[PDB]
Amino acid sequence: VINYVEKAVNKLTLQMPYQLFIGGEFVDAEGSKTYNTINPTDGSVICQVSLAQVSDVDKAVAAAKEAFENGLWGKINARDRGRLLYRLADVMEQHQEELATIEALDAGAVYTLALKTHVGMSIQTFRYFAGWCDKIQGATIPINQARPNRNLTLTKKEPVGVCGIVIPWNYPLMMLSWKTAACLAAGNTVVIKPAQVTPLTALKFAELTLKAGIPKGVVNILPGSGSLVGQRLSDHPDVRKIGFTGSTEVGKHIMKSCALSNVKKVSLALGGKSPLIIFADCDLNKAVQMGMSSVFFNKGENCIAAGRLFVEESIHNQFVQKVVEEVEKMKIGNPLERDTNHGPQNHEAHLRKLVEYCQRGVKEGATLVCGGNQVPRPGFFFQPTVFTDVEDHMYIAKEESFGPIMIISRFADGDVDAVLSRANATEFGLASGVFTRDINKALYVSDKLQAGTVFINTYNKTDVAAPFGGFKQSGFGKDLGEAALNEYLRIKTVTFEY
Amino acid sequence: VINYVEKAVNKLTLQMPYQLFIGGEFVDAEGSKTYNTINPTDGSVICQVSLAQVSDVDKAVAAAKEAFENGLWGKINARDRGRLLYRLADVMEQHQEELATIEALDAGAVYTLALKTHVGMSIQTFRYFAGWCDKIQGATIPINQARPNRNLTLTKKEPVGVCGIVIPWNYPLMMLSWKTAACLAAGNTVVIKPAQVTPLTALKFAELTLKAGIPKGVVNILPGSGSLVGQRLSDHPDVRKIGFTGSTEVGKHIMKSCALSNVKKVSLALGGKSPLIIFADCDLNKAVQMGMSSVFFNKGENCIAAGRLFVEESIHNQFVQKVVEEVEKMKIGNPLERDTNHGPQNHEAHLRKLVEYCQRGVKEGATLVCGGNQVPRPGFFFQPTVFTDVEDHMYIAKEESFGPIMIISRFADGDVDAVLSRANATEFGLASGVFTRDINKALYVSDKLQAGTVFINTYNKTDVAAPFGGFKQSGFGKDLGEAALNEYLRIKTVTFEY
Amino acid sequence: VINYVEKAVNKLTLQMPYQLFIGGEFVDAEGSKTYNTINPTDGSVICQVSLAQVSDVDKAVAAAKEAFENGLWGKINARDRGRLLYRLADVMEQHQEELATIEALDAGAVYTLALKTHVGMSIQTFRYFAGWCDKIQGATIPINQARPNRNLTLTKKEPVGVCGIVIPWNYPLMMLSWKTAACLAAGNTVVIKPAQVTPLTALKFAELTLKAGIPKGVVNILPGSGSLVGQRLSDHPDVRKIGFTGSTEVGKHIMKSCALSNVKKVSLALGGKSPLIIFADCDLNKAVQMGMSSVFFNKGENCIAAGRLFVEESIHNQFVQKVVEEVEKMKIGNPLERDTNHGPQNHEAHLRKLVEYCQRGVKEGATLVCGGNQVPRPGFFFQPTVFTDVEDHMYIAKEESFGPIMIISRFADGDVDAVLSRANATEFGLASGVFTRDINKALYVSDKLQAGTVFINTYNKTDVAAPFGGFKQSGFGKDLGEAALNEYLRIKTVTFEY
Amino acid sequence: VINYVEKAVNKLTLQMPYQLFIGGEFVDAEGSKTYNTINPTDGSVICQVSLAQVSDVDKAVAAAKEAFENGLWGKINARDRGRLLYRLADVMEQHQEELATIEALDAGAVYTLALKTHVGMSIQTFRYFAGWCDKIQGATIPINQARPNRNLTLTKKEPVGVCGIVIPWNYPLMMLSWKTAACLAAGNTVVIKPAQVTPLTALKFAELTLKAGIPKGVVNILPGSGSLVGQRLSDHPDVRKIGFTGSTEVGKHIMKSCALSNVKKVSLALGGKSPLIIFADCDLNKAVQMGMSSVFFNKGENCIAAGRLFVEESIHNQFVQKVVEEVEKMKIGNPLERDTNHGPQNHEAHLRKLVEYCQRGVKEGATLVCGGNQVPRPGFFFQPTVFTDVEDHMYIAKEESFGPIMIISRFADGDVDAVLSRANATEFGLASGVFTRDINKALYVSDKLQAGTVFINTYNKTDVAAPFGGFKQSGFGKDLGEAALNEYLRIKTVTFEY
Ligand SMILES: NC(=O)c1ccc[n+]([C@@H]2O[C@H](COP(=O)([O-])OP(=O)(O)OC[C@H]3O[C@@H](n4cnc5c(N)ncnc54)[C@H](OP(=O)(O)O)[C@@H]3O)[C@@H](O)[C@H]2O)c1
Repeated sequence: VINYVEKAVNKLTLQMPYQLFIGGEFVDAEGSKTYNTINPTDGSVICQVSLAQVSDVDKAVAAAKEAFENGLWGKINARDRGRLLYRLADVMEQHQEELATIEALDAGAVYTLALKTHVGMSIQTFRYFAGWCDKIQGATIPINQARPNRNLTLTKKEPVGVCGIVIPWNYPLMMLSWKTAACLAAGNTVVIKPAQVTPLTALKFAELTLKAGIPKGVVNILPGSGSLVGQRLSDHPDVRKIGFTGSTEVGKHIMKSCALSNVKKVSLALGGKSPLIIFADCDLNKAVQMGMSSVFFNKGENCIAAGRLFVEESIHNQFVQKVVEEVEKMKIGNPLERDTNHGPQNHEAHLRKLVEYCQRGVKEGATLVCGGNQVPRPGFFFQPTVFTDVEDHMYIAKEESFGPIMIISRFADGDVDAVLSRANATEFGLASGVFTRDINKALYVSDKLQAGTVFINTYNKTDVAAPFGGFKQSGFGKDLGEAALNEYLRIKTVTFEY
Repeated sequence: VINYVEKAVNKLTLQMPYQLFIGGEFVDAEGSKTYNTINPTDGSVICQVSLAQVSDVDKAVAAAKEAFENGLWGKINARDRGRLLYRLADVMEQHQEELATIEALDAGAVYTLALKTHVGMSIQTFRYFAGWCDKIQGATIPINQARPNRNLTLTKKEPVGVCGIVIPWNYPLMMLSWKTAACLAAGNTVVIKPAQVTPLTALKFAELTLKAGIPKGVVNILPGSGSLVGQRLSDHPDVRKIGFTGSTEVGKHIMKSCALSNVKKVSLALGGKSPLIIFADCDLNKAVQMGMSSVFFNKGENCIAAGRLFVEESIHNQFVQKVVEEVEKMKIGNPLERDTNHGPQNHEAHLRKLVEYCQRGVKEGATLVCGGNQVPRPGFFFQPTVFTDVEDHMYIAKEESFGPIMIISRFADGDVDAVLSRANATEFGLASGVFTRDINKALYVSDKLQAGTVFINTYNKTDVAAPFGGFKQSGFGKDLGEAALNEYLRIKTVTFEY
Repeated sequence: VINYVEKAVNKLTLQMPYQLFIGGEFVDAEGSKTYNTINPTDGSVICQVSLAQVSDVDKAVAAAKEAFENGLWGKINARDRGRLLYRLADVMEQHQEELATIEALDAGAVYTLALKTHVGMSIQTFRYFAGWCDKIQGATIPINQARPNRNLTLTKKEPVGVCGIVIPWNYPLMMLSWKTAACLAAGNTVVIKPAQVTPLTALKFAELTLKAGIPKGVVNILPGSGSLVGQRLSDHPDVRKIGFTGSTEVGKHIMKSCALSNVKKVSLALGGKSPLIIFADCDLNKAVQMGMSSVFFNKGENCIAAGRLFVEESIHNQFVQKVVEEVEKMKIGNPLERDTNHGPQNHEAHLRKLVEYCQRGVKEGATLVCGGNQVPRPGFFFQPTVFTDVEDHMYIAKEESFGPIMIISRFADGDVDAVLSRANATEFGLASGVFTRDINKALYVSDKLQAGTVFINTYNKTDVAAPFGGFKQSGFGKDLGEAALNEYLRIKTVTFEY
Repeated sequence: VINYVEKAVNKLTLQMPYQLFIGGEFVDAEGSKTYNTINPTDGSVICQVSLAQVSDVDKAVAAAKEAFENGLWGKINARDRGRLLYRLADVMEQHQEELATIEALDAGAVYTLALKTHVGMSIQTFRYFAGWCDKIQGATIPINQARPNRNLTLTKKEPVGVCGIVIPWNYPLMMLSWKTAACLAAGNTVVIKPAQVTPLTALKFAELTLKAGIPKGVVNILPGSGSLVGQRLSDHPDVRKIGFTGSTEVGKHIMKSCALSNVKKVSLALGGKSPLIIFADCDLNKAVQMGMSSVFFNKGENCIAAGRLFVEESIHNQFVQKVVEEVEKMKIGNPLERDTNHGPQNHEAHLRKLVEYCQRGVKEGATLVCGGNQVPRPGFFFQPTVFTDVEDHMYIAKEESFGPIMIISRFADGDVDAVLSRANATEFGLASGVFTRDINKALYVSDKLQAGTVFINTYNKTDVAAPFGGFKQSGFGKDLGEAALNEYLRIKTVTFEY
């Protein structure tokens, strides 16, 4: 029997595994080491969670290797691999309320949003990639013939093997799902390291793989520290690919580690400072609604969040007035209250960074219009914040807050190339957006923006079929869409003479 | 007017540029520094070549950046970019004898081979990729609609920008062409670092880009050292991708440097220890001819060379006997002489390694059947070598010679999985081959071999349309074929709401 | 509430609808006209089925048009269309025993085969194409730019609209599923005409679309005659595409009718006379098993059945002896009995044709080795038959039997091109096969065979992912695979200047 | 030595073949039959041209069949087929002034336009498709495995064989080139029937195939009548595919003939009545320029010409005034004169139809604003024409003029869905257009338009890389782009068990 932490909450009795998941079983870490996971709504300890050690990483990688090389997963038809992944999505759907509640408790995700996005999109991801399994195809190629003989050349798409995936804490289940679905659909096996601060939905997910009948060792989950677990995964001689999502600085380190061990493949989904350009010829009330969402969605803990808004001079003051009006209407509180719009920040150290970020913004001369502070109440709540009079040289015009902080600059009426230059003057390149009713401006701006995703007259519109990844120091490689599969496949060329 | 080293040779008058090529002009390096390039047929100095410095790398990158951002290359139609690359191929064709002669002098490539392969395949590479320019396409994707509104999602394929490419010395022009053609077809601009020991066809190529009308700064060429030029390219904040071909150990360093600077993209085409499995049921005389070619082609300086031959017990002794007869018929000599079929090794340091390699082979207990030594004559000639009684634990069963050394092991009659296990017991995974008349065996073996390319009843059958790249510590990414374009493109997702 | 014909059989209760299915309801035909459907196991009447009239065709097309233009099917996300088709496959699976039993009663399909193939592959088909819905993608194309302006060109894949599909009787549910799954996945609506002699699984399928929640009018089913119902579908001005499977002569008429009405798109999956070439170097015992399967599978009522076997002279006599021995072992009888492996022919007129076919074979001088007659028991059973000494000019060498009749010719030892000529001497080109252990022969023969499918060392190996269709007078267009979708999609090119 | 009609015009000496082109030679038709080709600028006879008979069609098809089955074209590498097609494009470019002059004499094409489009796009078409030859690729497919055995399934793309193509007279060389280039790139051989009235560029093209070294019999050209030559091509037992461009009514007959003979594949590029919707929020002066182009380009002999303009009420009168001002500036004259804007109609019978068309427009009650008449000068010139107050029930609202007649209707301010319904109320669906600055309207309207091509803020923007084809009674199949290749290829599925 699996040991659970039991909790009666949100009309449910949650049953939460808290141990490492290796080779299809929940097990204590070496020396039974544990750590505390903290509820951000009140700062209380949810439970103790196993703290993976090096020997545990080695056990997990060994179980993944055996599952890949000798287990059922490497033998079944691609179509049957698809069936299992569809079934996993069904099991996740059957537990969707429980998963969303766990995400509310562990990450501070507003429950209504967690149902639809954190969990709903996770389900869509497994279903989408389940469909790809038997539709991954190689080629036959019309090469030059070695006359008087003949040649046939074909390519085969094959799995890469044992993969390690390292996940951040902002959407714990969803970020896990994005990478894991594509990885498994391609026929690989995996060791997953969730962010230390948010292990619980990953562990519940591990249990669901058992209910779905995923063969033992195909999925292994190791809560613990990046500097220990993530490091060993990146160094391991039997891991052939790392999928990493997190900060640019840690990304650099991970890629270095892959290089120095066995030149394992790596994908890097790193930070952003994404610009949103709002022209005077946009629908203004819609621009305010979408502009607010671009910043405040999931309490700003959103890698594609608009980190600068450029607003055309003639509409700037009305835009800011409408924003302040809307911001005052936002309900801050417990993620389980059904009218909550704004939940708490994910953990204490992040809240403190946001406090300092805003002090720095004021110190360097930006205008704090509203917010800027921790909300006085238990837990780790931060006020929705608006800065104006932001200039291009400022720290807050360059650095990603990863919090609910709207950072506004004017641009001159009738200018286009000049605002584009400013929007592109970052080493990041993850996302961007443009609001305008003018088809010509919309198309030109989307061409010129140096970012992996461009939203036109919307924001935060990701989709499991639409590839997602950054340019420049936001990294490389895609999650989602057909393109995600390529990170997890290798191509073998086979050439016959006959 | 360009400064040339003039040489009357092979019934031609060679005109060889010898300077750095930056922003469409031939220039001396900082401080007029130079180094000598050596003719491997007699060990003499061909000429002095400019020795690129750090300031020269920065100039080249700046010229590439300007050509990309502001020059004609970034403005013209993809179709017209194609026309220029085709014209480049035509200019190379018009200079084919001259290019093949330069490759004979600089790399010791046998002239008849250089004409057909080194140069002939380079021409095919530019023509093939010229065809791809206006056929690189993105997608429109059926995402979920934000009802009552509608959504359109498309992807755009865009160039990555300024690329650095670092090339080895075994097929100087061909290896340059593989990477450069795909890079340029994708709309990028490039800084190329040829191997220090083989700069001359690259510099002549640079002049041919002028004749073809390639805009200034699109192609820049920096002869010099890897530890200086290559390092600065991998470190440079304006370079966005490195394409690297060379040793696994240098590959590890390159990738690390990419990580620590600006997480530039990297492709790695590294070493191999490729197995060739010869079954008793093959066509024996053909297996001898193709087995010969798998080792001795281009004096063994061939990344896909068979590094181990596994021969079935019942035909082993007859195979070895027939190989020896054919080895004895090989004419060793000056690459410009028409009856030469074995030219000299590329440079002195490589010759020294081959000598040491065979010393270690004999020391550890392998049977040296013939060769193993430098040929007594001027230059850097190495006697075609055959080892038998090679056991799996031996150094020469594990390490890549990159020379004309056939390394033969036996396997028991009727065994298949046992010989596959041995063939796959390497950290490399570049190429492999199987000779057999049995359809079932050929298909099963090609499935089970852990290599990026599998040859069936042939060897060394590369084609510009067929992708080429390794698994495991042989690296990642493809040269050739449609797949090669992906390394040099980025995908932007554009999502509208309307 | 739906009216059923109820029957207790095969350890279940069959509930069979027997009326037309139009706009989501079961309804009598005009004038309450009906016809009898006949059980081929005993010659008895299963039940009366509604006989669709021209006015019923018009009602069905109108319901399909309305469902497409104004109903939910034309409004929902592609992903949600996928969900509904996956639910339909689930519902089919829940009713798999019932469906397979109906197929045994209506078509004479051996129940164990029907469960695995007739029904099992139908379920796979819906699941395969359900996965395609949100993976059907258009392109973005790098066209020449009208400088100083810019251009964006994309393609959109759109449904064709109302489709008519006309099905033969050999695999009633399976043939329906092949076409219907691809058609619906592409977002079309459909009017289906099952063969008059086999309406029952189509009508049960109709009921299952209600259980799955497929919107009204998306699927319409019209049992009746081709000369009436099929004709009107091909003539109808609101039908935009016809998918036809059947004889070559009816296909000609269908295509003509499409031309003369509104140039509706058409696919034709027509007859075949498929050659199987068996070389002396094959595995003989396996060649007998697979050779028998190529002819006798599904009592020979199989469009891809091998219609001629060419057997190398040196193994001919031993092959024929072994076939005769295995034929004697076949259990002919009631398709619901578990030991049965040869069921009755589909209907009486077909049995009569087979009797006449074999009489003609004997008259023209072929050696009847075994079979040739009706089996002396109730229903329409025909003996598994073997002819030898078949010459190229013979009627039975040219005409498709569509029954369990093995038609054997010799070819000289060592001939390859000579037998290929004879194998290709037909205006048909549906399938073909070759048995040999020789890799060079297999690859060469598969190149040279003029047929849409070539099996190598197997036969009857169809798969929902592998496209299926003929060449020459076997028609054009594919069922199955990604390729099938193109028959049911139209491409809209959209070009912007900005 | 080829017989020519020599003519000194346009500062060149034209050398025009005038005979049938069969199996690499120019030959007289049976009984030395001829007909006159007429210059539309003055009505004079240019020369006598061979008049192909049935026996001549049989000779051409035989030559094409021999070239495909036994000639060099079926033996060479795909890459070398590409080389020949690129050489063909080069030869066409070397003769571009001569070809453009012939097109001016034969078709009345304004010379400056013929250089850029009639000939310029023809050259681009051959270069584009030349690049496809070695990039046409099949697939490897992950089918279910027949355990304990394994399966490999691949597809091969193969040529269809002998094709017949039937061309109209509006862009004689360009229409020939569209179809011929894709057909030959796919590896087929061809018999071409140019429109009887415009045979000369086709015959000159034939001679250029000799200069380019295209093997004899690969291209055969038969000037003559459709009811004889075209009919026999559609009926021929050795022809496997017909590519037809022309009227809907002849298309119907063509498809019927394909049906009744050997179910040869057919593509149909038929008529159009393409709508152009102009919103009040467009750029008006640009809308006038592009609106005029949409009608008057190539004297209106343009299958995608806007056959109706719907103009928003508030801008209608100003739009009409501006069009009138600009029409008065058009220079009507000899197509060889550099100042000519508007050349003569293609032939006399077509001119007479246009006169009758405009009489009927006035009779039925539309307002004739300008033009409507034959210009008073020699040859077959027609005045650029503008109708307003066109109602939906009028003949000129339904029928394709195929001449320079702008047919304008109003729609109410704000009335998007209503104008769409009117624009879609046709059985044609070839092209369409929308002018608006509003991104929402542009995207919504392009979704809703029932046409194969939608232009947004432009018109007549075709490109060799963008597929072109209609919906509904405008036919099916694409010319141009990757999609065109599928009409000229067949897919063979090869499935191994091992
Ligand atoms: N290539 C493939 O995928 C494939 C698969 C299965 C079978 N087949 C071929 O099908 C043939 C066996 O079936 P069959 O001989 O019974 O075929 P068939 O006579 O051509 O009938 C096929 C269907 O067409 C209908 N039909 C007849 N006349 C029509 C008309 N004028 N307009 C529209 N529809 C009309 C028939 O209706 P009724 O019910 O009234 O007869 C039946 O539903 C064999 O040659 C076999 O190879 C091919």
